[PDB]
Amino acid sequence: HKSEVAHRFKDLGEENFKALVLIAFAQYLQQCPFEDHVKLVNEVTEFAKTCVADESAENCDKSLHTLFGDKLCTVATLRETYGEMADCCAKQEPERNECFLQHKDDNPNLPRLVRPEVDVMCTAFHDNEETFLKKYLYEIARRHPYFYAPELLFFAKRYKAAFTECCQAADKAACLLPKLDELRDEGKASSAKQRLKCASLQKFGERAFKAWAVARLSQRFPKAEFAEVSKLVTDLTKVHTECCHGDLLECADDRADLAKYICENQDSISSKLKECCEKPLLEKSHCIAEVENDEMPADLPSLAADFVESKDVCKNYAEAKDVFLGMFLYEYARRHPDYSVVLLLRLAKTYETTLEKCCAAADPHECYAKVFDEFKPLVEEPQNLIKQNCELFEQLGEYKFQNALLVRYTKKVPQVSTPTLVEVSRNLGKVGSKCCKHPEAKRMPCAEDYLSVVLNQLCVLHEKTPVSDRVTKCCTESLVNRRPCFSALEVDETYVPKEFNAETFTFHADICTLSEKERQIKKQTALVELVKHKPKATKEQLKAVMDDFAAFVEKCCKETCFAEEGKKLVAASQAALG
Ligand SMILES: CN(C)c1cccc2c(S(=O)(=O)NCCCCCCCCCCC(=O)O)cccc12
Ligand SMILES: CN(C)c1cccc2c(S(=O)(=O)NCCCCCCCCCCC(=O)O)cccc12
Ligand SMILES: CCCCCCCCCCCCCC(=O)O
Ligand SMILES: CCCCCCCCCCCCCC(=O)O
Ligand SMILES: CCCCCCCCCCCCCC(=O)O
Repeated sequence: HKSEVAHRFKDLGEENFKALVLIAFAQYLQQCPFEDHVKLVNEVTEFAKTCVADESAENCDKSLHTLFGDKLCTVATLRETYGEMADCCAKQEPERNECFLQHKDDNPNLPRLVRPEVDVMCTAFHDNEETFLKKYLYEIARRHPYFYAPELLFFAKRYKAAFTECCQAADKAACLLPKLDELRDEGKASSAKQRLKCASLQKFGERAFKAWAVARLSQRFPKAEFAEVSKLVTDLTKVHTECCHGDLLECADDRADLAKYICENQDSISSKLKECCEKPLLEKSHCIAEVENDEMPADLPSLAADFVESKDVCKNYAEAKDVFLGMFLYEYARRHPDYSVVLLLRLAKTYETTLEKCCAAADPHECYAKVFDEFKPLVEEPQNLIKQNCELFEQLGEYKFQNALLVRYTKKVPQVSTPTLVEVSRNLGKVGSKCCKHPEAKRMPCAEDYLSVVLNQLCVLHEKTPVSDRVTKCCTESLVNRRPCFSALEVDETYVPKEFNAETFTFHADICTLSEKERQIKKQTALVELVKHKPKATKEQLKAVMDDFAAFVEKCCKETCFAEEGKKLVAASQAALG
């Protein structure tokens, strides 16, 4: 294209472009003020408008990277503030940008963004929505460099959707909070998800990713033929590589390409994309990414024909082990959108293992005749965990369910820090709440997604804060071994009950009117340490100690009750629990 910025501006919109450029600059110039970026945006935007006005206007012809880099090198505070990031400015573009990528900082070290009071927000919103949206856009972008700009934008507009919606409702907070919390969550899952997706590719391997991808793709596009799914995973793996590589523009293009490829091939891919393809370049790939599984073809055959019965299972497998395995995965996944990808991978890894084993032996067919029976222990297992957990959760609610989880895991991994156990437990509960509402069919996918994110947040938090080798194990496990390993975490019977400490167990009227979250967190962190000091305590002895608390607390909110009515709880339980 003549002038890529003219182009971009025109095929994005003034708005989207201002937002993206902001996000873009916010993401490198993470220690720069809002107004400086706004200045740059304005400086970039207006310039772009000249490039639009006339695609031949000086500097319009320049690469979106060059402009961007130049624009980055126009920031005066650039050497003082970004130090060596500024040295990038001396490098010629190909290197200049790759140098700016290097100097993007994932854990950039910023104040936690503190959700202001609704009214404050709702008013700042109403007054200067544009500034509102961008100022926070700014904060989230610089906090999340690497976080894919357009998506951030989509959260942005969803944030706008939540403010426009809630800032004119009877109870603003009753409306917004849940919504900002939804967005807060999904913003984190999405950030956590990207974090992961890039780590995934590197540690677990391009293979593992392609496998994961094929399974996903095939569940999402059952009626797509394997050659098609594979095309998509080859390209998806590429776009993915580039988005991880971090460069927004390349990445964005790659995803645009793919999305266009996928829209000019909806018939070959999915019938559920009509919606996703009528959308603008911007929303395309992301809509696509999020698209739901297409209906699988009416009455498909077992995989027994191609993977057991076929004469040439072994020949086909050996002639291209990974294509075949992908075909298995394809055929298995397409048939099972109900399975979590990793499951499919476990099944495929399994069918790979026996093929490896069998195809060598005198009679493979005999040997691998019952390979699918090996698939049941693997399918049911995580299927059971859904039934079981969604049962547990339906008999307990999000909250007491987290508490269920908390004691389960604190018992499983007592060394893990308590805030961690509280969060992963809390998030776990949340994913329980989220995926259990889902029907049996969509449950496992759903879980796996949140799960791998929860697990990964847990796992990387556990990295260089390590406390349980068994976790480091479950963390340094295979993409597919990860969750099982965890689900294989027993109670740490070598665990020495952490020595008692009254302070963690003394609470105050603080508790009675803390936000219902803080309440839960303090209760759950309490419940945790409770298990940490008394690992060996039956669901009998705990519903005991907890039903105490519950009573002990509402039968208190003259608040020195906590120092005394507390004292009793502290010693009563201590003795009761052996
Ligand atoms: C590349 N990665 C990690 C992926 C992100 C989101 C969805 C993905 C799906 S899917 O079945 O859930 N979605 C349908 C195909 C998505 C094609 C649209 C491109 C969006 C992916 C961009 C995100 C990225 O490449 O990291 C299958 C395979 C990979 C996906
Ligand atoms: C030779 N090359 C480069 C290849 C050609 C064609 C397909 C290929 C696939 S694939 O995604 O299309 N096929 C699915 C991969 C099979 C993986 C099944 C086992 C699960 C992971 C293995 C064990 C582990 O590391 O967790 C993956 C990797 C390489 C492929
Ligand atoms: C500096 C001006 C250009 C800013 C554009 C960078 C972000 C690219 C937006 C195009 C969106 C790609 C499609 C997608 O979301 O997958
Ligand atoms: C406590 C977990 C969330 C509540 C119910 C769903 C989670 C259990 C499902 C485990 C399977 C997820 C990944 C996998 O396929 O192994
Ligand atoms: C060792 C004796 C001190 C008592 C330990 C208090 C920890 C109990 C946490 C409360 C769990 C939630 C119960 C509820 O839903 O109210």
